[PDB]
Amino acid sequence: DIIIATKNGKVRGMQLTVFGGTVTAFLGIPYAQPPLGRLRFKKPQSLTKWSDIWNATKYANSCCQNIDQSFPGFHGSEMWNPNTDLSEDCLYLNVWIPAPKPKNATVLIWIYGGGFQTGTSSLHVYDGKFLARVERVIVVSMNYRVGALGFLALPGNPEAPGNMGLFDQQLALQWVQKNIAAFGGNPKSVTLFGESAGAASVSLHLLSPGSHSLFTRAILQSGSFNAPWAVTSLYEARNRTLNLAKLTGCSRENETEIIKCLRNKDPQEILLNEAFVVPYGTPLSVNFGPTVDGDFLTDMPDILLELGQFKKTQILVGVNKDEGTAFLVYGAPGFSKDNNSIITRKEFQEGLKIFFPGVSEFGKESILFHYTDWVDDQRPENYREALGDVVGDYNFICPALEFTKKFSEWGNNAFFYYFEHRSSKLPWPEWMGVMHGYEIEFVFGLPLERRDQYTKAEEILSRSIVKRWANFAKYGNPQETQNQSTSWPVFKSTEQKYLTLNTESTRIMTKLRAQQCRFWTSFFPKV
Ligand SMILES: *[C@@H]1O[C@H](CO[C@@H]2O[C@@H](C)[C@@H](O)[C@@H](O)[C@@H]2O)[C@@H](O[C@@H]2O[C@H](CO)[C@@H](O)[C@H](O)[C@H]2NC(C)=O)[C@H](O)[C@H]1NC(C)=O
Ligand SMILES: *[C@@H]1O[C@H](CO[C@@H]2O[C@@H](C)[C@@H](O)[C@@H](O)[C@@H]2O)[C@@H](O[C@@H]2O[C@H](CO)[C@@H](O)[C@H](O)[C@H]2NC(C)=O)[C@H](O)[C@H]1NC(C)=O
Ligand SMILES: *[C@@H]1O[C@H](CO[C@@H]2O[C@@H](C)[C@@H](O)[C@@H](O)[C@@H]2O)[C@@H](O)[C@H](O)[C@H]1NC(C)=O
Ligand SMILES: *[C@@H]1O[C@H](CO[C@@H]2O[C@@H](C)[C@@H](O)[C@@H](O)[C@@H]2O)[C@@H](O)[C@H](O)[C@H]1NC(C)=O
Ligand SMILES: *[C@@H]1O[C@H](CO[C@@H]2O[C@@H](C)[C@@H](O)[C@@H](O)[C@@H]2O)[C@@H](O)[C@H](O)[C@H]1NC(C)=O
Ligand SMILES: CNc1cccc2c(CN(C)CCC3CCCCCC3)c[nH]c12
Ligand SMILES: *[C@@H]1O[C@H](CO)[C@@H](O)[C@H](O)[C@H]1NC(C)=O
Repeated sequence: DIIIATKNGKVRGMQLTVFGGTVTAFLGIPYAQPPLGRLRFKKPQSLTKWSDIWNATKYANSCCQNIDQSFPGFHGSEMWNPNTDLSEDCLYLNVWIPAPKPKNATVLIWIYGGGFQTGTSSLHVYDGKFLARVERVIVVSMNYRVGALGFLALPGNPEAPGNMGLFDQQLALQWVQKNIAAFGGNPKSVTLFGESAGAASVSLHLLSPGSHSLFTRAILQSGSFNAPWAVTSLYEARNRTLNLAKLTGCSRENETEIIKCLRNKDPQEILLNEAFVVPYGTPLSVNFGPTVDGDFLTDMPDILLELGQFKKTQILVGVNKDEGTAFLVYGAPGFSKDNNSIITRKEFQEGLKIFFPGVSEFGKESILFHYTDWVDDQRPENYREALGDVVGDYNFICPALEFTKKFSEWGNNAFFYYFEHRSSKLPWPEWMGVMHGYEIEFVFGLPLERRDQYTKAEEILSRSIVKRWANFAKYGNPQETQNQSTSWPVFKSTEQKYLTLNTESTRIMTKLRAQQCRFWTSFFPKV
């Protein structure tokens, strides 16, 4: 029986057998008052002490969210859907600690992605037991509010100030600072890591003064706040809140009366109307996400980044070879996970309308012009691959590279990777390549489980990645120093070296997507 006295009371864990060893898991520790009733849309309130032994022996409720029903029964989509009951009572976190209890272990804190509208810490691919077992780090993950329940914003109004799900994350980091030493963890050695919206979240914790003392280092997988989907402007956020109000029958003149009306609505009424608060959405629509609230985020984050107003520390950033392909089968015409999705020029043009709905004609032709100068006009997958690259470069790769350039210009060590291995168990079709989200299982070390049908090459790739991530967390340097590995050089804004991650040859390259990102970073913002 493993009991730990936290500062709010004793929690009971459970023992896991992992790789002929043991990991102690505390699943579902509450870290905030449940944000129900008068607390919906507010910042998370601090938790009150209990005197019993809280049983942390099961993942807790996932936060309310809409579920992907686009491919019922398909593991490629349903593996991302919540695997615990949805509930507004969802402000819980998880801790995996090595057995025997470490003395001063480095802590990894996972922040999941999902477009700020979906996600949960209990997903199989976020299971921290392999990292704890193999690298003897402590892994922490938390649920945070998503959608309107996490990011509804009437900025300046404390009944719905915005960024609540970001403050959820923050309160959880605070929990680690106050409590993790009782678990054998070192609160002075905490590394945040996250993917997609989780990575965008990590990047905003680097920018938020209230988070600066709650962590040491940061890892950003396939995301950053300067991604075009990641921050909502004050204007859109207000228009979206008001539109939600009209759709629910909550239109009032007194802004507070609107929030109170929205507080007596059932979560499903709010979730159902979430998709229509914008006139033209895209498969990448983030209807309710981070905004400039003057609290978590004191200014437009592009300005903070450009002018060096962020935590000075090391970062590890990277992207996957085919970030954009996954979103093509959520709306682009002629695309399907069940055929090879050879699309025509006209379908490509139609696809640009789907992904760039409010962009001028000239802007859309400028995308076409820069992505359709063919090395071979007759290749039939030319247009199919261009659309994936357009979506992937615009939404993920170029913002991540731009974030890393700007961050490193202020003197900090930064390390950039390009993940280009397609999982041998990937249930999506081959034309979608190295998809968004499918490095996560390698980072969490699922291929180290021999029973799990991964190849031997994949076990070795995950082992090296797991070591690099742990070495970055512990020491600020993502090297694998023992097995004659390629040395990972720091990313500098002049030479922009990065490391490729694949089962064959791990290589040093320079200036990822140079031509494509000059278009997205220095042309397209002007259209
Ligand atoms: C700001 O919001 C208005 C209102 O949006 C409409 O009403 C909401 C309650 C919701 O149901 C939306 O889906 C509606 O579109 C937007 O105004 C609409 O704009 C479209 C196209 O521009 C037009 O066809 C509709 O008739 C407009 N509806 C109304 C009531 O004016 C407006 O576009 C939003 N602003 C931005 C920049 O997106
Ligand atoms: C690839 O599939 C898409 C999707 O169509 C559906 O899925 C198919 C696998 C099959 O089950 C079809 O019966 C379904 O309609 C095809 O896109 C459709 O194409 C037709 C004619 O080309 C068009 O009228 C529809 O509007 C398209 N629907 C969508 C959602 O785009 C596509 O043509 C297929 N391409 C190839 C190369 O096979
Ligand atoms: C908390 O857990 C106590 C310890 O029992 C352990 O957990 C239960 C769920 C069983 O799996 C048992 O075999 C374990 O040893 C329980 O006695 C207690 O009832 C639990 N408290 C609450 C409120 O559920
Ligand atoms: C735990 O270690 C503390 C020092 O932490 C050091 O600095 C941070 C930045 C990490 O990178 C970590 O690897 C370093 O060891 C001590 O100050 C503290 O007293 C120690 N406490 C215990 C109980 O061992
Ligand atoms: C390192 O490699 C181990 C197996 O490879 C063996 O060890 C190295 C040092 C060489 O001698 C090689 O020829 C041997 O076959 C793995 O078991 C281990 O997990 C690897 N470690 C990391 C961090 O990747
Ligand atoms: C930027 N992020 C993002 C934005 C908007 C929506 C989502 C979703 C939810 N739905 C709409 C798409 C799911 C796909 C994600 C990519 C991994 C394979 C599964 C398909 C996940 N991220 C999102
Ligand atoms: C809205 O009504 C509330 C009463 O709950 C009041 O406290 C607030 O000042 C009012 N705001 C405006 C703008 O009238």
